Amino acid sequence: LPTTTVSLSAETLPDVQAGSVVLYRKFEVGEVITVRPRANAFDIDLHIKPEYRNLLTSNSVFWAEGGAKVQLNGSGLTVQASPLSRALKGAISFDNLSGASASQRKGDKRILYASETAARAVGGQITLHAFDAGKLAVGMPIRYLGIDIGQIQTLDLITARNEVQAKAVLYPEYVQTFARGGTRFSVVTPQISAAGVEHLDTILQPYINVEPGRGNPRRDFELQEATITDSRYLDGLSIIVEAPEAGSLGIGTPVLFRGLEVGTVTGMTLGTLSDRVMIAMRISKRYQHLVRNNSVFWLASGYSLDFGLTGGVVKTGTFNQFIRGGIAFATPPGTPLAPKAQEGKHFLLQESEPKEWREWGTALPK
Amino acid sequence: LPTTTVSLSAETLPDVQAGSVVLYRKFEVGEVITVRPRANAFDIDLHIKPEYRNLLTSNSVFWAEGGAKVQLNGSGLTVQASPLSRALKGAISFDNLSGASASQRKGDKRILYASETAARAVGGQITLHAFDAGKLAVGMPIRYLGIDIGQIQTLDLITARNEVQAKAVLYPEYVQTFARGGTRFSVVTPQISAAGVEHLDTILQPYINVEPGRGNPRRDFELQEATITDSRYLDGLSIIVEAPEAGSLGIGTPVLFRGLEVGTVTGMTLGTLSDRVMIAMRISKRYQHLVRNNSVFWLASGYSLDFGLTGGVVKTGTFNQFIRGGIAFATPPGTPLAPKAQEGKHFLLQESEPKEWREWGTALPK
Repeated sequence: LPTTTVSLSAETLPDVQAGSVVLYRKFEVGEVITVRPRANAFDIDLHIKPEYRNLLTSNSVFWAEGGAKVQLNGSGLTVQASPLSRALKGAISFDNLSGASASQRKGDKRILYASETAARAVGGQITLHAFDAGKLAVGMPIRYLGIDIGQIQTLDLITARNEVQAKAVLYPEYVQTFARGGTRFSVVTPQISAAGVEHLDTILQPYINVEPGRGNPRRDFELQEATITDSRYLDGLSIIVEAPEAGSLGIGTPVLFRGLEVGTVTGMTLGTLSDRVMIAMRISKRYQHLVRNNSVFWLASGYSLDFGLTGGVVKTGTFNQFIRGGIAFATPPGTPLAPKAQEGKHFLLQESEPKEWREWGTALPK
Repeated sequence: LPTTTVSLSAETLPDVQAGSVVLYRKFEVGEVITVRPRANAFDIDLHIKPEYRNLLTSNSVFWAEGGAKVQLNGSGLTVQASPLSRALKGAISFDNLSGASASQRKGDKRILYASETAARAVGGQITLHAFDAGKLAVGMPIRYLGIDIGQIQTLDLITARNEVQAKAVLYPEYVQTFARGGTRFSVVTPQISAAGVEHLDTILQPYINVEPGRGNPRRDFELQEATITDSRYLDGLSIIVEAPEAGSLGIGTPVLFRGLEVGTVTGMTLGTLSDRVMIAMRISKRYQHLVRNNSVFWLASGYSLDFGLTGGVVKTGTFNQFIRGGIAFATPPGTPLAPKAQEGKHFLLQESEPKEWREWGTALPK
């Protein structure tokens, strides 16, 4: 009987027997010897060949792969039964991960995770409180600008507090950047309507989008409904326009200057005294020089058709403001240009769309 | 010929035969001896090894394994055939469930369930009365906030009472929270329209949504058409507005304050004297302090175009109130603020949309 190089441990051993092949992520380097239950878990004894024992380091993670799989995707039809023992008794893969052996490996032994993802789920652990786990799933990736930052580990249903606590994890090189005071998460869902489709990849692979923030390390967040997808306006002038009613505005609605997209709406609070919606926006740092201290903001949301007694021409356009209610810019004329707007600046939505706007032509140098 | 440890019983024999391995939830602890029918039910005799005969307790459920594991995710079709040494041999599995063996595994013998899920279906049994079983199916999950609470077990067609009695089951940890006076169930269906899609995961995997309630143990409910999906507004102020006509309102239409969703509409009854539709609402516990005792509610449903004599501008916006007719708040100004509204409070839908609302600016501290 071969000597046990390493001994794993797992409740509900994931389809492994005596004789399952142990392969270094693509290449057989050992074999499973014995499987013995102890109290309520199982000891799984591996035997790495002596000329490959160097591949087994301290920060190694093991996971089961099962038998043959016939994955069919864009890469053609890839069959995976390359060793006869994998397709007959199962397999156990392993790899060397940087950042493992932190708080889950010491004291008894390593753990044979049931899948490949569950082994990769290493790093700082956060807690995502959500109101409905219908959009969530175990192992769902957490992404920033399309790159995976971490994943969801569990989905608990707390019933006293009627919410779902989803424990996630951020990979160790992102736990410092994210997991700060003001980061926000939200499940990206497909958007199929008459006015176009987007996020069609989230039909079969939904993910969680993240928007970072500055502040104290939090490690305990709340899943939101929407989030700015791209970081085009992450840096840049943050300002706040006050409106007596939010209405057609939402997160991500564009902020327009002369009809070009300049910034987006990031949040719609309700103010301390609940009498004004504090619409928080982020003007791009490329157009930060346009937000002067006397700029007037107005609501370019939907169509505003004209009217005339003897004659009134009507205008339609095709603006996405009828799809996502935009906010519009203006700078009134004057030779001593008002100073640039600071960060903590509060404007007021002028519901009137100043009629002499198009003939202003205020010079705004960079 | 080994000795028979436990005798089973199953209908529609699931591809197991003499020699099939009995594995302890993944670990082989015995084998099937013989498969015989006696009157109409296949008896199936097992033989657990003597060192594992303690793992077979009173609350142990058996189920037939087998079959591939197709998995349609973002990386392809990915059919899996994890075992082969046992796949071509057949394998029934078993495990000890906390709360099993209530009134069904005792008296004659256990039952070999055709799949793993049907075996786990243990707990308190409820009866859902439906009007159309076209949306339901045996084994369909019952979810609360997305976590499975139980599942459907049967689908009977009572012809006397022209309805369908669908016996379900709630897992023993949730049979106390639900199975109360005010819980309501409803099948969640895909909604694909020009206004957008949602619940696209119910195309291949529908479920039944639950909203808990406070009341006496019921154990006998009726399936409904709509339910509040998330528990964002479960805890919170639940008030009632009276209207001469419901019309555009329905379960789930938002309750708006300055245009922000603050609550939802949870029910539309008709009242004792059938002359006033009683729209039941739930204001969130976060914005509960806004519902003052003198607040005026109005109907922000659809679009309402203007009409002017000398100069009249028409507005369209982009409101989802044209999709889900919203109800809006207002609090008239006053220095001795009226007290906060209690739970059983009855307002009146003032259809006029108070004209000077946007200039009220009532300070509502928290």
